[PDB]
Amino acid sequence: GTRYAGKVVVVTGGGRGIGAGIVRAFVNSGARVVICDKDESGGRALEQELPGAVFILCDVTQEDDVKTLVSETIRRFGRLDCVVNNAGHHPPPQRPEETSAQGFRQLLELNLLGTYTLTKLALPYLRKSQGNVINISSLVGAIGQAQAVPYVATKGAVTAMTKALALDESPYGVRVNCISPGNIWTPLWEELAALMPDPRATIREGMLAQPLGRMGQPAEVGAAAVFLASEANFCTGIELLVTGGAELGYGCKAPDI
Amino acid sequence: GTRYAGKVVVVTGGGRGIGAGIVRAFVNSGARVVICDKDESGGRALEQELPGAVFILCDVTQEDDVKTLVSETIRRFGRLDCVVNNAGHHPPPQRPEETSAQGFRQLLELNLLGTYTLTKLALPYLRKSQGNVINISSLVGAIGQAQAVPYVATKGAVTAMTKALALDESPYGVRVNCISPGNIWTPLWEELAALMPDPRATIREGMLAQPLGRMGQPAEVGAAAVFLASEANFCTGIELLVTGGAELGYGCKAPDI
Amino acid sequence: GTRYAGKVVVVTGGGRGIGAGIVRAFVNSGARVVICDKDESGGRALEQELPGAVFILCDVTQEDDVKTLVSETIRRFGRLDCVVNNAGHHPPPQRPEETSAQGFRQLLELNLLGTYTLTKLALPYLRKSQGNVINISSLVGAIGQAQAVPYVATKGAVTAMTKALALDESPYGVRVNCISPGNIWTPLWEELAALMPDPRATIREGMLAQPLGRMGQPAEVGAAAVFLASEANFCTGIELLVTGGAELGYGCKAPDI
Amino acid sequence: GTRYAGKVVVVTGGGRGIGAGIVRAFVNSGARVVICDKDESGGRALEQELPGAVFILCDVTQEDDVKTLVSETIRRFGRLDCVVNNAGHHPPPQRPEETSAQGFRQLLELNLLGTYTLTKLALPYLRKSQGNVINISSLVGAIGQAQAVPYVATKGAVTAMTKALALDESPYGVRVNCISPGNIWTPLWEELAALMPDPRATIREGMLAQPLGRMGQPAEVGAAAVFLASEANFCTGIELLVTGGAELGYGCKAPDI
Ligand SMILES: NC(=O)c1ccc[n+]([C@@H]2O[C@H](COP(=O)([O-])OP(=O)(O)OC[C@H]3O[C@@H](n4cnc5c(N)ncnc54)[C@H](O)[C@@H]3O)[C@@H](O)[C@H]2O)c1
Ligand SMILES: NC(=O)c1ccc[n+]([C@@H]2O[C@H](COP(=O)([O-])OP(=O)(O)OC[C@H]3O[C@@H](n4cnc5c(N)ncnc54)[C@H](O)[C@@H]3O)[C@@H](O)[C@H]2O)c1
Ligand SMILES: NC(=O)c1ccc[n+]([C@@H]2O[C@H](COP(=O)([O-])OP(=O)(O)OC[C@H]3O[C@@H](n4cnc5c(N)ncnc54)[C@H](O)[C@@H]3O)[C@@H](O)[C@H]2O)c1
Ligand SMILES: NC(=O)c1ccc[n+]([C@@H]2O[C@H](COP(=O)([O-])OP(=O)(O)OC[C@H]3O[C@@H](n4cnc5c(N)ncnc54)[C@H](O)[C@@H]3O)[C@@H](O)[C@H]2O)c1
Ligand SMILES: N#Cc1ccc2ccc(C(=O)c3ccc(F)c(O)c3)nc2c1
Ligand SMILES: N#Cc1ccc2ccc(C(=O)c3ccc(F)c(O)c3)nc2c1
Ligand SMILES: N#Cc1ccc2ccc(C(=O)c3ccc(F)c(O)c3)nc2c1
Ligand SMILES: N#Cc1ccc2ccc(C(=O)c3ccc(F)c(O)c3)nc2c1
Ligand SMILES: OC[C@H]1O[C@@H](O)[C@H](O)[C@@H](O)[C@@H]1O
Ligand SMILES: OC[C@H]1O[C@@H](O)[C@H](O)[C@@H](O)[C@@H]1O
Ligand SMILES: OC[C@H]1O[C@@H](O)[C@H](O)[C@@H](O)[C@@H]1O
Ligand SMILES: OC[C@H]1O[C@@H](O)[C@H](O)[C@@H](O)[C@@H]1O
Ligand code: NA
Ligand code: NA
Ligand code: NA
Ligand code: NA
Repeated sequence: GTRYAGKVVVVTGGGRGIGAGIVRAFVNSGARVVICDKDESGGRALEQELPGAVFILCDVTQEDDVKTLVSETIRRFGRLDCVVNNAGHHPPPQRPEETSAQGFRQLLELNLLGTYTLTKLALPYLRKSQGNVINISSLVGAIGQAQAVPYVATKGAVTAMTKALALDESPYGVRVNCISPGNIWTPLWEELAALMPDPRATIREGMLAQPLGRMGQPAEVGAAAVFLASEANFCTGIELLVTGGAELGYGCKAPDI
Repeated sequence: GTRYAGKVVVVTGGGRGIGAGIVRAFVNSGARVVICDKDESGGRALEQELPGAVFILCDVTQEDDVKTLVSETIRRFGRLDCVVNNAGHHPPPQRPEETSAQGFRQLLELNLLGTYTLTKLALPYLRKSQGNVINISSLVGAIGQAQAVPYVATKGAVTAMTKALALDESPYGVRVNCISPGNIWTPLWEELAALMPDPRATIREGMLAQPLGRMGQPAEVGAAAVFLASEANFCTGIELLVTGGAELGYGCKAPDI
Repeated sequence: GTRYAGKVVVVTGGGRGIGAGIVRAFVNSGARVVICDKDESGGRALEQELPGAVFILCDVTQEDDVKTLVSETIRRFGRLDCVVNNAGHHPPPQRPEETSAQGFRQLLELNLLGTYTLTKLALPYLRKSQGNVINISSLVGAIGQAQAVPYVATKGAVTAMTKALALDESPYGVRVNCISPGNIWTPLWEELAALMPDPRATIREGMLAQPLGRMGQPAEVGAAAVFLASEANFCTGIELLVTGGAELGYGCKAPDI
Repeated sequence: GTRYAGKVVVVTGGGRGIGAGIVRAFVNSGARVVICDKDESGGRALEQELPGAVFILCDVTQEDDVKTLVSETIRRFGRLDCVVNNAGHHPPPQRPEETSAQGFRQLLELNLLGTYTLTKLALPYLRKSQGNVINISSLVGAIGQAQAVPYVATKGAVTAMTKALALDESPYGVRVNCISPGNIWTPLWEELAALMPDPRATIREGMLAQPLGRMGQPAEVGAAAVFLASEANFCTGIELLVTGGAELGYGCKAPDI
């Protein structure tokens, strides 16, 4: 309850799923948390539920929303120590020829540029606090995924951008790290599975993609984020995998001709 | 002179630098090459110089330019076997707070979406020929670079997109690979060094970043591309490093406090 | 003080350096710790200093020493939850032609087989407790190091072995992870620097190999180990980098000929 | 037929499987090849079959066999340009508790120390010729494999050792690279499958582990080796994957509890 006491954290997309788990983990560590989300429903309830968390409506694709997010965080709490860029989206499965440049641009706006924009506006305050940035990327940025060319590209960009910024901000004492989750059971996962011909089979396949035989939880991503913020002072530019071992070994991906 | 005989290759940004080296390597392997560039000067001269190479003016950020590139390749040569997405740019060094979202969007248009667009328009023909895609990414997509947040992000995206598309196109027999060059001596490298306070010192530093003690040549990237196209039939989704060992070992990147 | 309460941890090479930092981190988390070392001096003093830590003399290259370590841990504390395979050595810098097969075999005995042996003897008890294995590998297993062929090979083996065992033990609920430290200021680092022509310059170079501009501390490796043991329940087979960013960007490792 | 003309290559374990494919690829490139194997049957026939290849009986675990291999290569051909350390073995599947330290030591002797020993004895001649080293590692050194702790550890060591030696030999102009094959259809693969309850199902699973839906061929590893030797002059310390994409995407490796 004291690992991150006295600290102020902003979590984007904090109203449900992984983001809500991260919010909860930081509140439990003693921090004050600003929940950012484009939708009011989940985050407003989370603000009522958690002493030490407040909700600010903010679409991270809208630069003036993000400017107000940062200025309101400072006005209300007087410092900023950690930014968790969690807001993002995975479209339904799309064959490459079914994608469009414009859809790709829109997904880049959320998954990549929204992270870039908040980080930029927050860095002056993070320098004052020797704070840190945590980006929520994805395992599939590293290893690929089927029927997800735009999504995979955005997460490859987030992971690489994390390393670049880590280099640039290291002289100023600001660490920049990312978490690459694998299959985490969230409302996004449940929504995507419901789109498939056999949602139960899709979910079972999702569980069995991990050697641990289950999907991960938001709380587990949250514990990884609290570690990076509060106890990883010699870590910068790392990609912390929270995947249950999905990247390990051979599996079903499809004699020598 | 016969490793890729009878094959048709498109090389974007083929008018100078790495792209020209790739053009030359494919012509020497027996292929017919379409040189795509937004600038006429280098590519037009290369077309006169090399029997088996022709030049098509095409800005890969303009979808109708790229549509015409593909349709003219098929009209003139009757097949398409390999697309080398080499066109790209590295801006001058920029501190993160000196970057802009709009500049980031523009660099994404060239380095990422231009590759995406040509690949998309070319894939129907590559499926017919069991052809392949070669994307020119960068080592710094994997390991980061200082004062280059947007550039690094675009190349992280290219490398990840390569793996995603490799997965999607594997059922159709189309391989998708990338090359990640390190410091290659090109007109871009020379132009960027000339911007620095001490260009000669910047170049010397660039050479010494490699254990091999020199920068690479376009011809060396070209040989890697010809290998991927012509002789790497069990390789898909790989990142072939052409870096002189820059990613190896400890160096100068800046007792326990 | 309660994150790992009620748990029993064995730390090999726990008498000084990183191992002692790991011991301290686990005691501070509420665990009981068995300090294993081949030398009595540091570990015996640590046992007197820390309530909740005890010292067992044990050379991890001697299978009967390790058998007794495990049986005495169970006899004295009634369970085993985590094994931290930290014992290891870095020889003085050695040109490849100055190495020998026999010296390589001896270093494999310590850095690789000692880890293998304790893990094997401990796994039956870790299965009962749904415990976990933490191996201390090295960044240079991943990226290489100059004048250290045998050492680098042993750490490449530890990192790979971690992933293999993670796969094998995942059905039994036992997680297997590693930490790859970079330059950590320890008595080993101080001893090796003292061998060099200019020890102060060697140390300064060591600090500047990290973007953060300093070396790491044992306490920082220790916090990473406590995270892996106590809060990383969806992590198995990962390599957690504790390197200060040394693997990021271009540096000094040595125009195109 | 001229890419590696006038060059002399040693291939260990060259009598069958991948090694024989590598032998054939180098002969077809114009090189003279010394086939090293501990068994006479395959390599002696290959020597009769291929003008430009000769067979030398040599067990790479026996240092005096390897000394004679190098001295006989120089005596008979007057130079040495490339060493391909292909000899190695994969034991039958073994649960971790079914392995032994002594079995692990023996596998290290072949898969790791045999490579080390030939490389050491060959490096003085490779320096004279600005030659290169190609080690045959494995994809599972990078990503792990089930029921293969010792094997995986040996290949993690080979890949890491490749990078270390690349660093050490770069000042002398000697490049050191590795190839990490995935599932390649060889007599070893056929022998291991025959041990399983349902060999045909094991083989079908092996094919489907690759997005390309087949296993690789020795000839494909061979083409990768010829590229590294003859045309990859700016590549050192790389791991060239010849895996058919097995490392890409999610598969079958085994809702959030
Ligand atoms: N669930 C997984 O398996 C998984 C795996 C890897 C990575 N991820 C990443 O984790 C993050 C969270 O994923 P999730 O599964 O919890 O998703 P989710 O859809 O359950 O929750 C995402 C939250 O972000 C909010 N959000 C979306 N667009 C926003 C915007 N423009 N501005 C502000 N908030 C916005 C949503 O309203 C929602 O509350 C994303 O970056 C996703 O790419 C998820
Ligand atoms: N030079 C290096 O050290 C280096 C290192 C890693 C990666 N790369 C990558 O290699 C590729 C080539 O780099 P280079 O150094 O040869 O650069 P360069 O600037 O010397 O040549 C690039 C060529 O692409 C053309 N081009 C630019 N924008 C274009 C567009 N919109 N449409 C069509 N053609 C366009 C240019 O006119 C030029 O002919 C780029 O993707 C770059 O990111 C270069
Ligand atoms: N210090 C660094 O920069 C660094 C970097 C990366 C990895 N590592 C790894 O971290 C680990 C600890 O390194 P360190 O710097 O603290 O070293 P250290 O030499 O300071 O401490 C090592 C401890 O292990 C003990 N030990 C050695 N051989 C043993 C054996 N046979 N049985 C039992 N105990 C034995 C020693 O007595 C000593 O107490 C090693 O695995 C090392 O390879 C260290
Ligand atoms: N087949 C695969 O799927 C695969 C995958 C990844 C890596 N590999 C690696 O490729 C290499 C070749 O594998 P393969 O499948 O062709 O095996 P193989 O068993 O078919 O052929 C290996 C050859 O090496 C020889 N050899 C074995 N021990 C030797 C020794 N002590 N001295 C000299 N020669 C010796 C054998 O006699 C045989 O001719 C090995 O290093 C293996 O680990 C194979
Ligand atoms: N085809 C398909 C499919 C079906 C259901 C899914 C459910 C969830 C996800 C998803 O959002 C996801 C899954 C894994 C990731 F690493 C990641 O970043 C995102 N992907 C799915 C992909
Ligand atoms: N600061 C700086 C700086 C100075 C000169 C440079 C000259 C060239 C490059 C460059 O374009 C480059 C360098 C290395 C790369 F891997 C890459 O993709 C691009 N980067 C430079 C970066
Ligand atoms: N040459 C050299 C040199 C000089 C001093 C050193 C001091 C410490 C170390 C060392 O033990 C080390 C350094 C970094 C590592 F990642 C690692 O696993 C071990 N390596 C050194 C290497
Ligand atoms: N269980 C099991 C199993 C069954 C049949 C196999 C047949 C071949 C191999 C094998 O030798 C191998 C397979 C893949 C590799 F990357 C590698 O280095 C080696 N592994 C197998 C593993
Ligand atoms: O909808 C799937 C899951 O989403 C998670 O974010 C919630 O914490 C769970 O209660 C829910 O089961
Ligand atoms: O301008 C730097 C270099 O660019 C390369 O692309 C050209 O092939 C070289 O002739 C030139 O030295
Ligand atoms: O000897 C170098 C360092 O070793 C560390 O393990 C100790 O905790 C420090 O007190 C000491 O400065
Ligand atoms: O035994 C499996 C395969 O081994 C390969 O090395 C041979 O070239 C093939 O002819 C054979 O089918
Ligand atoms: Na509240
Ligand atoms: Na022409
Ligand atoms: Na005590
Ligand atoms: Na012959």
